[PDB]
Amino acid sequence: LGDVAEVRKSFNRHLHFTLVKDRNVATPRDYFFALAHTVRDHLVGRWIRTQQHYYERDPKRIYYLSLEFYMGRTLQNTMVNLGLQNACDEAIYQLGLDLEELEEIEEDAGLGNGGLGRLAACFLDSMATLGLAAYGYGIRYEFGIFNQKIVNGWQVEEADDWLRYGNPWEKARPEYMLPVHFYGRVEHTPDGVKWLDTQVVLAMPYDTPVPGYKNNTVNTMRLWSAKAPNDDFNVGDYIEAVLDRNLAENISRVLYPNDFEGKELRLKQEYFVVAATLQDIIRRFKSSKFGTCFETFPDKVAIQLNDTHPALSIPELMRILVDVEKVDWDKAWEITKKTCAYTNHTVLPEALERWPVSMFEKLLPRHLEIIYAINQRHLDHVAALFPGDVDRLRRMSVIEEGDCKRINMAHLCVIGSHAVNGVARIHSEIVKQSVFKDFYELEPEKFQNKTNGITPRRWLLLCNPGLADTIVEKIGEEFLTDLSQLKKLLPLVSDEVFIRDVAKVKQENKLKFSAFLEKEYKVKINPSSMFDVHVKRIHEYKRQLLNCLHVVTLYNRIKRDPAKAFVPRTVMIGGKAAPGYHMAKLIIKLVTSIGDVVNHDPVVGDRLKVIFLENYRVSLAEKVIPAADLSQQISTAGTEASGTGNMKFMLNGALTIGTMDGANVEMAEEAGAENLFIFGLRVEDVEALDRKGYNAREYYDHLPELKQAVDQISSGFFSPKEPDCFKDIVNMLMHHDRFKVFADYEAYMQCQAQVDQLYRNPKEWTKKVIRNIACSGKFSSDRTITEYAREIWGVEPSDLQIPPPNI
Amino acid sequence: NQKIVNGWQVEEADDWLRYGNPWEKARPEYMLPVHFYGRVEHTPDGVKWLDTQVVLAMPYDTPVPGYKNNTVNTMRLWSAKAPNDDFNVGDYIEAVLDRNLAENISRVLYPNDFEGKELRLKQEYFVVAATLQDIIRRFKSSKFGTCFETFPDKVAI
Amino acid sequence: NQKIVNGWQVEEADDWLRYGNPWEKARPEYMLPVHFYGRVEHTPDGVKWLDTQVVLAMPYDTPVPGYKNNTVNTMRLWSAKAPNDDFNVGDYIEAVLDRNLAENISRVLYPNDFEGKELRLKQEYFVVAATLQDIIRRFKSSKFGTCFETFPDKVAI
Ligand SMILES: *Cc1c(COP(=O)(O)O)cnc(C)c1O
Repeated sequence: LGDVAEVRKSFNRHLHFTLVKDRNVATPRDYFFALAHTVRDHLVGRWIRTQQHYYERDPKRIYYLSLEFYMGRTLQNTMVNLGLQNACDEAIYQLGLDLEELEEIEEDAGLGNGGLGRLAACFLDSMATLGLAAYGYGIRYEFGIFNQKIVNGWQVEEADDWLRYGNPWEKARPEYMLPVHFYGRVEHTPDGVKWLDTQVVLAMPYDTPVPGYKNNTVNTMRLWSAKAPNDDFNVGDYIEAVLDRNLAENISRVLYPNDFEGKELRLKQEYFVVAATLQDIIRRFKSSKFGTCFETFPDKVAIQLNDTHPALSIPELMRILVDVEKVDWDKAWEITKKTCAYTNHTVLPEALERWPVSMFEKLLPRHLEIIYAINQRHLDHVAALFPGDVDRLRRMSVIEEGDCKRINMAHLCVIGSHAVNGVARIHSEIVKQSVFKDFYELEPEKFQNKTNGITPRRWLLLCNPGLADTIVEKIGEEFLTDLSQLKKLLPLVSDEVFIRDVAKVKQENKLKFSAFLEKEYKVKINPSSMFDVHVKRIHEYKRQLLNCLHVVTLYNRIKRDPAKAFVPRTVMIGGKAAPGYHMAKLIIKLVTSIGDVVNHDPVVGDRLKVIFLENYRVSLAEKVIPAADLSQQISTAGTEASGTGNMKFMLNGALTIGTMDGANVEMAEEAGAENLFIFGLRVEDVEALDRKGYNAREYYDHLPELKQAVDQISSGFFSPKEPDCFKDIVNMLMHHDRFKVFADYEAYMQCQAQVDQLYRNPKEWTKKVIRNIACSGKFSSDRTITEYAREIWGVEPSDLQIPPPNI
Repeated sequence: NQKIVNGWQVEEADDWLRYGNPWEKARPEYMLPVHFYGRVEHTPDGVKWLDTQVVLAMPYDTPVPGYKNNTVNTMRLWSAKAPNDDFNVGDYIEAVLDRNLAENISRVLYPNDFEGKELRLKQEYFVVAATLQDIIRRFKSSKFGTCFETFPDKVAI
Repeated sequence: NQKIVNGWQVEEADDWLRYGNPWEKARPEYMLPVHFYGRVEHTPDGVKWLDTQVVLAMPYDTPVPGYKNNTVNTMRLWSAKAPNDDFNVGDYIEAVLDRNLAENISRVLYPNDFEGKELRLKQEYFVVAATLQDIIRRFKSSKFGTCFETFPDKVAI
């Protein structure tokens, strides 16, 4: 190949001219950078051409606004979307280096946190693959959230210094910087409303390429860094300036800060992305090749609000249009509603974001005025349609009364958007009928569903090339951009060759992940054991404790009859606890405490191993998901909207043990519920238990295997040196357990036995797996994005065709 | 001071010393130092606590009268004050803040502030150190005063 | 930058790095610590300088080309940066100020600020300590390296 020679020549060129190093002084990190630059150069040609193409053809632009972008690592994705993986592997080998070693030096982008952020990243990959003129907008968080470390079995938060050595992917655009205004006061003058005496924070943009899979599109993620404007002063004025500089820069410091007016910092962050972004969208709109003029704005601009975090987009668009662009209020409002769309990710109305009005009086006095005007006009309309309905007016109002007046940002999003969607079929029904019941009665057509999805490139082609090839051999390459083509795998459940091939891939993946496990955690991993994986946020509603009780029950069962034939398990539990969440940190400690007992018991041996997977991130998900046999998706029914981890396990050859909630429902409906290990209380059963009243004591008293497990946890069997360590866990499970852990224990145990009986038969296990994989095509973010594009954005995929670039 | 506004509790500041307290007598002459931070050094002449920040404990005495007897006892309450005074811009701000953090030791009861827990610990030590130095000073300043063997017979804490 | 406004000199800030310097290469990997303040302790294992504040010296290298020869030498210029990271309200403000006072070591040439004289001394030490640690590191990291006896033959300052 001439390709292998080009990468080799480009790597050395970057090493000498970009890094200003030679092979004697270079570190592995320098080698990662040299390669990352080599690979980025292949994107640049397409990136320039793509932006030249959108300027020429002026397509409708999609703006995806999120406070989270859980991007992971970029080197591998970039290499695969450009087809250069094989050429780089060989070039790096010939250079005396190891591609996978270099891949491990890259930092996980500290730009996301959980589901909401990964959803944004999958979306961006799909929008680029579908040829949409899409731009991701967010904050360039300098220190991510935190890297989880486990010290003495407890979680410790370490700072995520991911930009320490620089990010090779991003380009700084200091020339496209915009001012963000805070505080000040508002004056009504004859020339229009003026927002005066404001503090100014500068928004500095950094652009990152978002490549399309096997097309020529390379889109942009534009992330803003907070910087103070520089400069008279007395001693006090000098200290005021240094502090304002620091408070400016900590807007883009960490994701979801705590600090207790660190809530004011969250509001500042929200406005900082909104104002930065909207000024950029408008500037792009009026700077079009060949440009009263704002009437075409809803035809050239869609703004998607990923949760209520970017909710200020509504009154800020109203502000720029009316106070700067001199557009008439009514016209600006009809423009606002048509440009904005809102996606909700939560169930029950109390999770929805609220801000005190007093906080708005101080930080954003002009936006408060606009919000008040939007609300009044909205309630006049409601009063016209439903005369004398006084309680309807209070329910539908964006401003709520209580111990202080508050602004319901969700209500503001509903009123200022043309479309409102939930993230799964039943969640979207709850969004309609319960969360925004009154809004649904007034405008049913506004409310929609956009079932979540995952990208088939990262969550298959990247993390599981072995499985990807085995599917490619049988049904060709077209499924990678049209994942519903995996249904052609259905007849292959009879094929003895395919079954032994899918099983071989899984075991290869299991062996590669065992090697990571033994090296890092120092536990002897059984290769023939079943990989039982539960990876998500440590939270009571997610019920890692339910999984803990199962593990203790199994430990006790091996101890009672050590001669008995037992299905071997490697139980992996991972996830980050919120720093101030006392119960979740107790739970992490329980898992490691259980593991200490289980993994060091000589009677137990190679039958049961328990590991807490430290620092669950995007990059680690890509190692563990392809190696999983069983996926635990065991949240209490009625708590989960969707879930995307569910989808990742289904595509990578794992069977699912779960409740009938969130994504599991649509996964059952796609593959048939018999191919999934559904158990426990149904949404309606949970409600019926609340009518009876949950008495967890009755369960503990009349379930012997559970009583033994809880007593061990309580008495200090898993914590000999500090026997009251889990007192608050036990106290919660018996008296305050809102998530009904005991109520689902029996059903969960019985269900795990059915899992054990299926794993005992390798062929029928893998047959059920093939049925899962073949019916997962629906859960492609391509499908989700095509849905958003046609039913919300009014754009057609592949209507823009970027041609091969010029160097 | 609790206020009820629109049926809810509002916390208003208790400015009870605004106009002065007629009952109490300031004893600035019986002030004692309270030490914080620093480091500890084991020397041949005994253990030494060095490089400490110092907060001053200023005593105010209030009479506690006995019912139909002639006894009037003392309540001795300590106010936190920073010692006064070279400096660069940063050293000046450090001093102003330490002055404020000193004085907020005796600002409010059970403060919240989340290292306002550190402020509770400071408050606890401030009363302990102030008081114990005063108890000892009183003990050795007795009319006609190895010598500490009688301490448990002359002092109950 | 001198500006003449109404016939008088006005001092305008020289924002020369605003858009970046294309000539220089950042070497964050060759950063060295600079120590300030602290105290000194004579121990049996030698003199120790303890409880110091640390400012980081980040090197930036600029090429210095020879005329019609193949030599391109180095100008190595140090930027002051504070080390990053528990804290109460006062400790937080102390940290933000020390961060600012660290970074203003490499802000302007010949600053005025009147303990801006202390800032000049800090600047002087910052270049000295940064540089001498770099000179020594280069000396002992030579291809094939009591050992300091050749130092005056391999080093002129
Ligand atoms: C896909 C993914 C998630 C989402 O998991 P859910 O529990 O399904 O919300 C979270 N974290 C990481 C690292 C992921 O890759």
